[PDB]
Amino acid sequence: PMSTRIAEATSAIVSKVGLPPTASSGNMTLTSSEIQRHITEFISSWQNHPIVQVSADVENRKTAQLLHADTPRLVTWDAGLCTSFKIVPIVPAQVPQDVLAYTFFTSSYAIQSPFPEAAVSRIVVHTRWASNVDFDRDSSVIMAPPTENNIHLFKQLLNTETLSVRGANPLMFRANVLHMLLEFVLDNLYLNRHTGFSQDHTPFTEGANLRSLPGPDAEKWYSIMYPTRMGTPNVSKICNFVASCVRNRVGRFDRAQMMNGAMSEWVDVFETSDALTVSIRGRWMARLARMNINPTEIEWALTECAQGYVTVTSPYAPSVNRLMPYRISNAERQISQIIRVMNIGNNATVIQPVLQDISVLLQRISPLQIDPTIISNTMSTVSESTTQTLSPASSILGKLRPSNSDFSSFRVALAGWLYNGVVTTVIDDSSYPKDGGSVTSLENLWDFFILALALPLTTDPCAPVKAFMTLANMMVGFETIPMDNQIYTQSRRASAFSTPHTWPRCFMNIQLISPIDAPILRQWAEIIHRYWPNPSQIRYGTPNVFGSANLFTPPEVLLLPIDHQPANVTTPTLDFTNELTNWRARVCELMKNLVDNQRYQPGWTQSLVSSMRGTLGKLKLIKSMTPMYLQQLAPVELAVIAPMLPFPPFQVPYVRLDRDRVPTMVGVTRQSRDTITQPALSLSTTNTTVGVPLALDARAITVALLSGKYPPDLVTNVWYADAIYPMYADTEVFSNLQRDVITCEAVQTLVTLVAQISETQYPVDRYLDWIPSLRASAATAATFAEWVNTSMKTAFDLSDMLLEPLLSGDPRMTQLAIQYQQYNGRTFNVIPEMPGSVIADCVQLTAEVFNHEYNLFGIARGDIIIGRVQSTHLWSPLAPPPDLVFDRDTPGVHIFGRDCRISFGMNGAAPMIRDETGMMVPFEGNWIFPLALWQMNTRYFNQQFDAWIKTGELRIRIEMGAYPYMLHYYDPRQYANAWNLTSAWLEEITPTSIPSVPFMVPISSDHDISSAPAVQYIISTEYNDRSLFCTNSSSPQTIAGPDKHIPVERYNILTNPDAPPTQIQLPEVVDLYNVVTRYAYETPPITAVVMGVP
Amino acid sequence: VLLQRISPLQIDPTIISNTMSTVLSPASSILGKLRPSNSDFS
Repeated sequence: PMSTRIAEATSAIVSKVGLPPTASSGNMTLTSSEIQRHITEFISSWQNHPIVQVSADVENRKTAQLLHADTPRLVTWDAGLCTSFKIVPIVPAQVPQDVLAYTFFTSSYAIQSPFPEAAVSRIVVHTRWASNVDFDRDSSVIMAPPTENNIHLFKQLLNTETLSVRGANPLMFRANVLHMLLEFVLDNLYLNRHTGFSQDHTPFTEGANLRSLPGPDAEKWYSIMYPTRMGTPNVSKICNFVASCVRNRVGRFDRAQMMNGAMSEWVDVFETSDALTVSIRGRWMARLARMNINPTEIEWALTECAQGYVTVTSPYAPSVNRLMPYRISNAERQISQIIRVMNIGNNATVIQPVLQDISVLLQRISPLQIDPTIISNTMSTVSESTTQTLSPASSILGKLRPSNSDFSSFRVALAGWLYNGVVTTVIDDSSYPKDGGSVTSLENLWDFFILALALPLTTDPCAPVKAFMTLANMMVGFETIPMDNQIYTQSRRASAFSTPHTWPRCFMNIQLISPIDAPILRQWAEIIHRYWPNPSQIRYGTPNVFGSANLFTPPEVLLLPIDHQPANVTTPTLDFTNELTNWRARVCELMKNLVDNQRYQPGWTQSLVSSMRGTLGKLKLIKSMTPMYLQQLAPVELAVIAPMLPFPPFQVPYVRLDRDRVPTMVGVTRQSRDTITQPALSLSTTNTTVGVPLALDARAITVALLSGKYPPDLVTNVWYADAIYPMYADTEVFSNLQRDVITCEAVQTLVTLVAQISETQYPVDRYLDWIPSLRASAATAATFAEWVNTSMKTAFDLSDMLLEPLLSGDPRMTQLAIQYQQYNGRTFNVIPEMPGSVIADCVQLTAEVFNHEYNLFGIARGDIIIGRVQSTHLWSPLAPPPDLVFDRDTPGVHIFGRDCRISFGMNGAAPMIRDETGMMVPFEGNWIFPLALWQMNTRYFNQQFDAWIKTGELRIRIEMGAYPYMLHYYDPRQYANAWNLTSAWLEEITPTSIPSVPFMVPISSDHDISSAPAVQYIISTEYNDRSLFCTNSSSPQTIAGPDKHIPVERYNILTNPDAPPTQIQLPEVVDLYNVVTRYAYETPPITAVVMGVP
Repeated sequence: VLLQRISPLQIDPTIISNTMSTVLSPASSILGKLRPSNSDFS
């Protein structure tokens, strides 16, 4: 096809290293090879262009992220009831039973119940099971009922080698649980929404205002939301619990009606909820409310940013309580700037598109335009004789045409002022003469003019020495100066003097250059010393709202290589009082004095000297407005553009010829070394240099300086007010700030979570130490960090990359700091302070609550005991009697774990296993085993212990610390044996996985029953029946089996009239019913409130 | 061969390429010299 044909042709036409050369590697017609050689020369000349060498048509994977970063979704609304724990019925209740009537139950009357009536009902975890959000976070935590297994939620992160459907490695339980809690917190990040109310017409409540959930089938939620609304006709447990509550806490009880005929700003409602998620959403709301701004401050920020050229208006009336979360702090801005600088290091192909975009913006906003016809006219009006064999006017006109005809090397040069910390715009090699030079040659003389007039625009800290070295390179043999050493002689290429250490002493101490032997070089040195441009500042930006992400410099301040003198008039016109015109005039005068030298004038003819003098005079008296623009209009445009920009200015101080404050290196850090534990000491040796050199063409810059004029009839304020308005309306400045906030929160939560499984230097409080964990290493930390990053991206829905620059290294011990060092060894550093992080705080809070309510998540703290217990009693295995539990502090108990040997018993002797104390004991008694001991010797232990556990007198307490459990409910009236399950578990134990522990639990029944023998083997040690909610709720009593009424300790604000409504005893128990605030704020776009007055 | 089979250390040259996030420059000459594509580390 045509695409590949074009590609092949282009490759064939176009396509045809640093190492020293080695000896190993008249009548001209027209010929194919003769054409080919010209084609090769042409294509090589094109390829050796500095702009072409770095130009690209499509952006790479990181320039797009740097320029157009995906905006995250901060504000989201939940319209349903906020909770995470639901009540599920495990076993159905016997509604038709012998000793009762079927009319006793309320279930026979189709009466709605806030709690599911059943023989046994437990409580599980289900994030957003009654929620009606608009944007759905893919993160979620779903727990199956404990009768069904849940092992698939604990084998996600690092269980890639289990080779079992129901197995999981115990050592990664902490790593999986931390990720589970992180997913819980990330899912429960929503703002409660006010939806609507309706006063009930029924006498159940005292005319309270109920709340209506959206959706078509909302009939069901009116019973779940208000437990104390149903009738109480029965002595059942549900009605007994309901009748003991307080009647006057249902629905709305506090509103804020700021405006008539408008939605209430916020309301407070009594409804079924979850204390943990209510607290989490309250913290999230507080974090967002700390970030709010109003239209008045938005107007002030926009006006100060625009410098008053374009106006802004804001309304003056009562508000509607809108959300503008855009304001952020300064530490977050500095951290984001550090990360942005870090991800761009020594590339030179990622920062160039930013410079191109800024140059395009400058070209679109600026009133100056480049017009090279002024030079053509002023050189056509030159007086010279025809008989001469070379003409300075034609020579300079031919030389002053840029290669590849591009003039984009001047706006980019201006845009490079904003970034001198990372980009050092230098003059390309091809601009310098091919081999030194010679003042006897007019073409080289013009090249020197171009180079000397174009050098001051660059940001290279070595242009002052490079210009002098260019002139010295030209004037060799004709005129000599003392150099430093034998390597950097007077003949060394001027482009090779880019290091401050290479500055010759004759350039500093001009007394070395003898005036009677090198007057021209002496004069050039004095001119460079006295007339180089002076730096200044512009004071851009608005720190009130946008912050100030400008480090190494005081806030709201931008530096400029050339000085700024503002203009007191709005109708400018040509004048020559400024550094650029002075520089041009002094260069022309120096050339004239060089021509008038008594050692040089006799070499030239009479007419050519006059022609050169006239050309120099016209060049010095040319009418160019570029110096005036650069002096007094360019800083204004730069300060206008700088604030709203996808990459804020990153600058280092400028120094004029003083090579004692020249910044040699600048570097960032991400990690710390060894035991240093202190950035102020780490940063000196744990940093990587950041920066690139960029090449430009001097001819284009010289043309731009020499030729540029304003429109014939312009007024500056009107022109800028026309050109600036469209830009200000776009307002993408606001979006970035949000991404910076989430980036800072992400890095802080990353370090906080890594501190849980690894050893770090930050002070971190840990709660999950009782859950077993492995010896974490760099690979484990990296994998955990990658999982955290993936979760925190799939939440907030970001397709770009975040925390990759920090995770490229070792994520165990991280830090953010920066450093730049002067030539004289002085070092300045910036170590931003770590701000707060609501996400990390909520994760820590969730871990704290999990420490007390692990049973809610299916984890059972403790360890199991294996031993035959044959009895007809009805106690539950998760609440065993104390007389069966033994531990290390019990007399007559053998403890194993260090080393194990089995001595087979011959001639009827009994086999013995060596206790770690040294003694050996038979296969009977009370033992203690670490889990790893059985895991490492599964097959050997099962063969020699099951035959004694099942029937003998062997009891083993396997120490775990944490384990998931699975429940089996049997019928007390009939026989039941658990040996099959208790042996399947032991068989399926593997050196790298253990299946869920099975627990055989009876079923409670109100009517008395006849019991049957029950044999069970595995029991727990400490209490684990916390997920149990109620037994025989529909029935009014429970006689046989484990029982408990509805937990009073949960519904505190109903069973305790004295307690205030807004109390949470959260770190121990969960209220499951508490007051929750419903907001009705609205979030409009900026331009819908803040206008611009075109 | 036996030591390679036993040793838990596995070698992937992608670490160097990821660390030197490039898109002659010194950051590219070194990456072209260490040749992070050959998997023969005998």
